[PDB]
Amino acid sequence: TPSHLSDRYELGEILGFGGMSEVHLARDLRLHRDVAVKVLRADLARDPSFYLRFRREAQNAAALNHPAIVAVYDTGEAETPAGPLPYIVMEYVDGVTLRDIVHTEGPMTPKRAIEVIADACQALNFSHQNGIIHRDVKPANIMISATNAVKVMDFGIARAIIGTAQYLSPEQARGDSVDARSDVYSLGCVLYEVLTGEPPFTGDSPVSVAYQHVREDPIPPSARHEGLSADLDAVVLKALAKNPENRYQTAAEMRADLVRVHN
Ligand SMILES: CCn1c(-c2nonc2N)nc2c(C#CC(C)(C)O)ncc(OC[C@H]3CCCNC3)c21
Ligand SMILES: [Mg+2]
Repeated sequence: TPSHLSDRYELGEILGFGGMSEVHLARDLRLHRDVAVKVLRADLARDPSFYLRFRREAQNAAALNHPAIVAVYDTGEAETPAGPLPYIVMEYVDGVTLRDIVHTEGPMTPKRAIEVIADACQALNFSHQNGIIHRDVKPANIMISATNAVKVMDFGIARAIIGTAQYLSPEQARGDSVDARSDVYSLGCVLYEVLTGEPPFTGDSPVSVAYQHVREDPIPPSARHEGLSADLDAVVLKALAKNPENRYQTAAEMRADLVRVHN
């Protein structure tokens, strides 16, 4: 992790990190603008099993051009003493995730949660229309900028044409085929959690959470948290239907129903 990548992007403070990658705030010295740079860890940057996933993340994200989807600007490899260092240059979102918001400020107001999630539906529907399934819809992958613009990010496991158990769908868990309606389900879990302050199913173990996704129906949000209408309950519970046929068939359908509740 040198000071500059290709004598172009001067890395700044770290914004976040996971098991395989990290994300820095950086400065594009040619264009004189702030960008975010996602870097593949050198600790295990040799394994082509990762190298392909990282390159494929950059391509899937770059295939999408949408205001609610973090934009990819560039990509390459930085020459380092340890070897080649892959990196993705992308739009910098000066904001916080829904995970941070719920953890520090508790559930959102119904009016706001509907607007944020309705914007996320648009991003996902656009992705689905272009043949890319996110697979990792969760509160940590949706951002709200200082502009209050919603930004979906982290395509790291997106499929063209696993995630956290509390947000997996009955089909995404257990390896079955996943389609747009699987992202809808995950988005329903996100909506459930920004409204009530907790996801629909918690458990001491992953198999405990997975089992509930398949067999147990969710507690209606209005029962978990006050100030929640019965019309919002229906939207959330339809997104959390067990059978894909009963869910919203597209993220756009889910958004249309959220607008009805708002208005
Ligand atoms: C660190 C936050 N963060 C950001 C940005 N933060 O400000 N501007 C950003 N852009 N982008 C990502 C991506 C990505 C991607 C593409 C679109 C190229 O696929 N993946 C992951 C990120 O955090 C990881 C989260 C995950 C959970 C805990 N650590 C923080 C990102
Ligand atoms: Mg993430």
